[PDB]
Amino acid sequence: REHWATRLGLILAMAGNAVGLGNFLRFPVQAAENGGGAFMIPYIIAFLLVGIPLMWIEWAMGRYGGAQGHGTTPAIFYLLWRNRFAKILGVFGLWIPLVVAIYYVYIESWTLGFAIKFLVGLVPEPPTDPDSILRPFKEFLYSYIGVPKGDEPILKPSLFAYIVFLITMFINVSILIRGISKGIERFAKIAMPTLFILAVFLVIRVFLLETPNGTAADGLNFLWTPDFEKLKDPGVWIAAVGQIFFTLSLGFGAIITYASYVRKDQDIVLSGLTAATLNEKAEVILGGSISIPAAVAFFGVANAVAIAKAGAFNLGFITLPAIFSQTAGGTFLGFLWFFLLFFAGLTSSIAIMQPMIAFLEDELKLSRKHAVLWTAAIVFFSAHLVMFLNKSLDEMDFWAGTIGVVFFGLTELIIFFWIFGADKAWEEINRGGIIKVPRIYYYVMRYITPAFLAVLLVVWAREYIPKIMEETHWTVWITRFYIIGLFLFLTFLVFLAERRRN
Ligand SMILES: C[N+](C)(C)CCOP(=O)(O)O
Ligand code: MET
Ligand code: NA
Ligand code: NA
Repeated sequence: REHWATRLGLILAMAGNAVGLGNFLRFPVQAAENGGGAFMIPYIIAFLLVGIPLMWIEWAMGRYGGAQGHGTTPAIFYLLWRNRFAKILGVFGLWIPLVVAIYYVYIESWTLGFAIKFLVGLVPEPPTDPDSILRPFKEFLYSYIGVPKGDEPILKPSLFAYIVFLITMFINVSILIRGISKGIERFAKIAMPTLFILAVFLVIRVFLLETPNGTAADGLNFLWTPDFEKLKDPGVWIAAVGQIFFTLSLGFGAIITYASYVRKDQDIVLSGLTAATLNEKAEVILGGSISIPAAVAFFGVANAVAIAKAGAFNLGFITLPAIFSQTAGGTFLGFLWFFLLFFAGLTSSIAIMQPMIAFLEDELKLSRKHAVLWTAAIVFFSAHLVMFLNKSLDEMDFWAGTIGVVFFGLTELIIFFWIFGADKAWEEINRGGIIKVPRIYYYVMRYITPAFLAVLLVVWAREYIPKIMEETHWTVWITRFYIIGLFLFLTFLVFLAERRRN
């Protein structure tokens, strides 16, 4: 089996996995919609009772399976529990990262295209009216991704966006095709430091933004000022948990696959804790100090929150660059922003394609080159659905990146810490650890976490089940049909692997 060359490289690779578009895009939006500081408490708790324990659990399962030559859940679930249904459940550790990869890499290509155009200096040019400043950039983004005027099921992506998507796929492939230590690690050791530098620079520059309508400091206060009136709102807790899952790459099967390349005897405790901590730092300190403080700086708090609620991409791809355009050297600043976004996205995308690649390599005994090329082919092909079909992206992000990751987290936790046994699991987690997990967490993993997640899933199901059946748009039914197809495909591949074993 292939392994990480150094501990540093491992740390930065896992951190690259975690730290991504979820930090600089999803987080600011989630925190803004949820009332700033009010969102932070549930966010921190969710980080302690969910993110950390699941992170460790996934590192442990990953290394455990990796020792036996298995980097994916279909096999690992079977090692931990002997059943066919364990494999069928394991299929999600493929389906999820694939589905997410499909749209995620596309958004990444967006950030790349914007990076290029902002570098070369082709951007809308604003003239004191907010709408006259934002409109040009809204039109810019819409032209880029081909957004329809009314609500029209069909998207018309510009040739440039398509070509940039191809390029992005090529970059992902060129990194992935060189393997774990040479391709992923070597890139992480660069991209990560570059990312931190750019993020710090942007944070400072933004902090320097002050106008008659507000300041960045106001945004920081808004984000860090506690509000206890929202603690009774379940939605805030649900959003916090979702954000924790997404940002830490939990339930994506990615952490597990990365961990399967850690040597059996190496410590996953301190490495895991370090990766998670790095992610949280990149999220709350960096991600939260850029977009929101700038939006609040120019348009004030109320308007910043309104913009945040307007959409996820509205803040990152429209508002922020429109704000930058009003400052000296704002175009270059925008460029730095989108470049940061790009590296952050790439480091994650490689991570989510790696599970499929690893299933092909381990189970179907394919060479790395072939596995990577086929994974790339599948992702690229399926991506046309997200590119040309309006609302498809949201649907995939929902079923995979939202519900699926939680369901899968609960599933893996239940299999590892219950069926496989709690004591054996604990011993497996602490084994070889440079430091040991606090005893209390044993009771957190076995009782608190699974109960919390189960409750969450119950609420979610209760709310969504009625809504699902009545939905007007055909694009979402097409997307559902297709991703179900992907699930059948993956299940079939698992079947073939199983047969090959015999
Ligand atoms: C999960 N199941 C009970 C339907 C099938 C189990 O089959 P097997 O893994 O015991 O052979
Ligand atoms: C594409 S890997 C899962 C999401 C990633 N952790 C992020 O926040 O961007
Ligand atoms: Na990343
Ligand atoms: Na993250």
